[PDB]
Amino acid sequence: IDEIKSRGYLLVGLSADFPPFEFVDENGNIVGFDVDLAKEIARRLGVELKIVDMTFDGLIPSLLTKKIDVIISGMTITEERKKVVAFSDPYFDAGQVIVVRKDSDFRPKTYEDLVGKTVAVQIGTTGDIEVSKYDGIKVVRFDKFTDAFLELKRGRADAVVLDSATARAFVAKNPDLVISSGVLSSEQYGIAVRKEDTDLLEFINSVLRELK
Ligand SMILES: NC(=[NH2+])NCCC[C@H](N)C(=O)O
Repeated sequence: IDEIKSRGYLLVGLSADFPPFEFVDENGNIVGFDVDLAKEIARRLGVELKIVDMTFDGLIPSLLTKKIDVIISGMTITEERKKVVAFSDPYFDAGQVIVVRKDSDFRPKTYEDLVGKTVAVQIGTTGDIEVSKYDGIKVVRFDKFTDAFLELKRGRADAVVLDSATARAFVAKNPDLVISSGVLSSEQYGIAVRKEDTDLLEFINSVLRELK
């Protein structure tokens, strides 16, 4: 709080490849739900918003080393992450789905249908964590969902595992892709802050409570 207020700018870490929460528009702005949340936290602090964009798997370590104040980046509240960092009250529900090529005959519905397929994930996500739990799935890991889909679209992967909302976002803009599966997990995004910064966390929950 008072390091942020001193410096006049709240540093947000995210990965701008995840509509409709964080993505790059036609003008090269990071826009969408998570950015608006950030704007409304910064606005309430009287500081300005500095968006730091980086790969997803860079967020926790960035935050643990003070390069950022918060992670607002469609980040699922996991017990495993809850061990190193602290989370806000939940701000959105989502779950893993499987996106395939609408061409293909292949319509997986469960993770077991992906066994002996090549599956594209974003390193360090809950999709990555979860497909990695089934043997036989040949998991190929990408820094960016952009390149995970590119590769599906080429033919070099049989599917992409990611959150429901973003899947819908990516599918709306690639009519050669379809979501084959229903929702395969039950996740809730939170806003990640260091465990010491409890007066920041409480502020975020006050703002979060005030928006809803
Ligand atoms: N680039 C992103 N914003 N990815 C969101 C990650 C998806 C999921 N909520 C997770 O925490 O692993």
